[PDB]
Amino acid sequence: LPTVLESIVEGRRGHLEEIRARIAHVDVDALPKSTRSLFDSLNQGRGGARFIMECKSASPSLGMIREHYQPGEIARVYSRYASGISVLCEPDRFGGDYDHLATVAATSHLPVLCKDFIIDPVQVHAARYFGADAILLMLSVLDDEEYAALAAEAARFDLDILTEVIDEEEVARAIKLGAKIFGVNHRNLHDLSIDLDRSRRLSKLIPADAVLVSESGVRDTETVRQLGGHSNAFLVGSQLTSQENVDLAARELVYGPNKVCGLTSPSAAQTARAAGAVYGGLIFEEASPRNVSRETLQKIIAAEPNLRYVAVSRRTSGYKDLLVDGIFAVQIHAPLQDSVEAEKALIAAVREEVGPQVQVWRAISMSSPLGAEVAAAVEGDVDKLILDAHEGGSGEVFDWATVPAAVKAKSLLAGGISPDNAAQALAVGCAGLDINSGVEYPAGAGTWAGAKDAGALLKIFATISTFHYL
Amino acid sequence: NLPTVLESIVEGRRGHLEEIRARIAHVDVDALPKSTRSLFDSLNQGRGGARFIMECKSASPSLGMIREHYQPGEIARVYSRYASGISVLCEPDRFGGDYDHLATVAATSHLPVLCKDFIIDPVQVHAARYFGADAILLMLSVLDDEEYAALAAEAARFDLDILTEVIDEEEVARAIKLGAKIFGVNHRNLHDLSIDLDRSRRLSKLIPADAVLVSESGVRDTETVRQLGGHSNAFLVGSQLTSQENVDLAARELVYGPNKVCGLTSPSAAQTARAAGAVYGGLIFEEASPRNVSRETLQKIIAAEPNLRYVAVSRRTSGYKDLLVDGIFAVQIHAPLQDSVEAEKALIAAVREEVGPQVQVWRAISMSSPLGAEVAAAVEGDVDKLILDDWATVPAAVKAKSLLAGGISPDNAAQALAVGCAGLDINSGVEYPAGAGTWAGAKDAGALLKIFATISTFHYL
Ligand SMILES: O=C(O)c1ccccc1NC[C@@H](O)[C@H](O)[C@H](O)COP(=O)(O)O
Ligand SMILES: O=C(O)c1ccccc1NC[C@@H](O)[C@H](O)[C@H](O)COP(=O)(O)O
Ligand SMILES: O=C(O)c1ccccc1NC[C@@H](O)[C@H](O)[C@H](O)COP(=O)(O)O
Ligand SMILES: O=C(O)c1ccccc1NC[C@@H](O)[C@H](O)[C@H](O)COP(=O)(O)O
Repeated sequence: LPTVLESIVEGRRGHLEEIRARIAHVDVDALPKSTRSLFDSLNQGRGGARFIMECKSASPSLGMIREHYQPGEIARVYSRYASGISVLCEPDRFGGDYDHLATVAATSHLPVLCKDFIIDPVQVHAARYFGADAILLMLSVLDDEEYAALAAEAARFDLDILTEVIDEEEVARAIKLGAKIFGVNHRNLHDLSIDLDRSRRLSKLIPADAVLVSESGVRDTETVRQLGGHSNAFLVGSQLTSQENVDLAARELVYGPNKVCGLTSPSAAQTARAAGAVYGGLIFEEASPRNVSRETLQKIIAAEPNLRYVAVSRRTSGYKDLLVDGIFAVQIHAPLQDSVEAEKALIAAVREEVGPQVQVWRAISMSSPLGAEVAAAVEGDVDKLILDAHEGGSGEVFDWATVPAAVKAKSLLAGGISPDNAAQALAVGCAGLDINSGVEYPAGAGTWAGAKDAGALLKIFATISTFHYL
Repeated sequence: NLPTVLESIVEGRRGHLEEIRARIAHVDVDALPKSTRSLFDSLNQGRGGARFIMECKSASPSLGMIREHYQPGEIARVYSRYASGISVLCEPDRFGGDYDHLATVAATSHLPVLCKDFIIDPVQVHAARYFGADAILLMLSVLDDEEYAALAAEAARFDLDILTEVIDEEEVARAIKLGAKIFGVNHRNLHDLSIDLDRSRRLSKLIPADAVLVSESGVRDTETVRQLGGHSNAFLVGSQLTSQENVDLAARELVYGPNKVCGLTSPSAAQTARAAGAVYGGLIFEEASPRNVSRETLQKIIAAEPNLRYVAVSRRTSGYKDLLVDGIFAVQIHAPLQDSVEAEKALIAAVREEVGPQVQVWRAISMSSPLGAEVAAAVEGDVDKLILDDWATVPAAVKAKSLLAGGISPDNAAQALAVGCAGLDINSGVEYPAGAGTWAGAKDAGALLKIFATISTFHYL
């Protein structure tokens, strides 16, 4: 008969005596106040795309997420991308403890949120003693009087409150109680169903001036970009802590699966990764001004091993020879073949060569009117499509209305993408951008002409970081 | 005849100006965004505030190549835990720097970023802002009052803070008249490359009391920080950090000192100790101890937090070889004191031979047992560290090599630090007391935050 939330809360009630004993030696009235404002960190406008990233090793819906749990290493990664860090403090269902909260508080500069099922002042005291700047209070668990009493306890220590609402009645209660941060949970915490539409619905009732946090179930940038317009912030956990490389997962979520292609130096790769790129492209084609030797290629990979490197070529065979330690994919940039059946054989030959640990991408010239047709036909035979102008490195666009809706979730958009047209490129709705000459130094830059322009990399990724559909 | 090192650097940089002008010729300078991070506000936390500007520097005139495998993004991630600012060398010919390094750091870190360049032309100020700087260095050793004011006015167009570098009384007077808000006292003479660590104390008598004073260069250890801290808002530290393989461990060692959290019995305690600032973690191998750790628990703690140097602690006089697993940095001989000095030296020699030359050897001495003090001085040269359980005429030799132990707690930490040992050995004073139920004797994460906050800004008076 008990729901998941009722089980969790009754479990937490049974922890209160242990928590009281754990901090019985602490002088609660002398506790230092929090000096980090989660409100001011999240209060950057609807569309501001602030992330609260969550340290979570396990959950009722997923089970064990991250067995080898280093909250301090996760917090260091989160300190690059996030505007707040959420730490599960609940032990029986989430693998959490107050030691995780303290580890995160000492590791990060960000405001730290104790994510707990709070029903008693002792949990507020514990939160502050172990380093929290904010607590979660849930209107699904607390009546108005219990909420005010715990909110007043939080106010004693300058703890911000994330006020969790799941419906129209909780929104009206939160307004009456003077909530400043509304947390809309997409997850129904009784039956664990997800409704991503819940934040759009409740944003109609939540005050225009209030901070709105969209929590739970956000797995990809397309969701971020759909929800961005009515959200100050996202709370995101398992999409990050389920991946071996948390820093790559954060970039893939916040920015998307974007490639900075034509890398020819170690420092360009480090700049691309710092800025937020997931993929680095290395060109293996004699005719290209961006061509790299085996020597450069290994120097770039060693200097910045946190990109996924794509070996790009126009060849139709010999992809085997482009492979080294760190190559995540090959991008077949050959001209369009005679038939769909020859594209499918070209792809299966390369997949044979590179083996099953190495992805196979296909560039399609959409400058051709046959491009759209090959794209839909080969979509299921490749890991990614590049939808490109001419035959690569042109720095020119094609008609972006030419991209079929079918393939977008598998596609990087390519061809003259620059800081000036980035917003318009993101609006096409492909999973990612392929970025090359549009962030290069132009022809008048002297010996720097054609090298990656670190200032152009800062601008385009800042544009990407807050893009949402209008 | 031969130009000084500073003269060669400045003239080399004059020869790069054509390359820089072309590199940013496509940039609309008038429309550059302003910096929104204040180095001034970050550093303006009082004399003794111990704010660090940590420097990304891969090479110097004085040291040659410091860090060949250079990842400014990974170093900035480490620095973002400890620092109140990040300095990035942009000078390419002697310091291995580039504006890409500046941009990588600006994109990686939340902190105000300082372009560390020899600035002589407005193009360098424009480039600094475009590649993400929040602050620039202007050197009164390089610029006359007119050159400085033209460059400081360019800087003010973009909300760039200025680190005004001064080396003598003449330069501080000029800096006051020019309206400088941040005084960078270089301990290093850039003509003869000599270091005078006493120069920040001397120029602090002439620098306005309400002004930010940054003590730059030559700071290698926490004893120097604690000595200079009283007259400093901040320290700028580079090669002590970038010359070490593990920059996070070197940052902790410099900011907090070589402190140990002993008697670790859980993975979360070790993670908390490392996050708080600890360099060493102690693991006890004694069946008598409530802090005794199994083989299995030992390997869980090390794997959960591999960024502490682990110290195997035992009362045994032999059998130190079968305490060694991967991650064991040191052994701590916690045997009851032997009959004489010679039996102590011989106990230590025998432990050296068991663990071999890759494993440090530490000796715990009880300072009550009055032969204790004599043994300490006798064996100091034969151990890598002492653990000392007077303090008026305990030699400076013994102090520099010692962790002070004896119920160190959040309440007495400042008094312990005033003794002047290199480090603190912290155990029961950060444990939950007997009334904590199942938590009795585990490490109190809240006590670790408090004691390390006190260490972080301790200076001598
Ligand atoms: O996540 C669950 O399975 C669950 C179950 C019952 C009660 C609460 C739950 N979630 C806790 C909540 O803090 C979520 O972890 C965050 O909102 C992050 O959601 P995520 O991005 O991992 O889907
Ligand atoms: O860029 C090159 O020189 C080159 C040469 C041969 C094959 C592919 C090449 N380009 C890699 C390709 O993914 C490019 O990143 C895209 O075509 C976008 O280039 P852009 O038009 O932005 O300069
Ligand atoms: O450090 C040098 O060798 C040198 C030589 C000539 C001119 C300037 C120099 N130093 C640049 C200066 O920014 C220093 O790197 C910082 O003050 C950090 O000093 P450190 O802590 O590395 O001794
Ligand atoms: O702590 C123990 O139980 C133990 C047991 C056997 C041998 C040595 C032990 N202690 C480790 C030692 O490094 C201690 O940190 C110091 O002696 C200081 O202990 P304190 O008095 O601060 O608890």
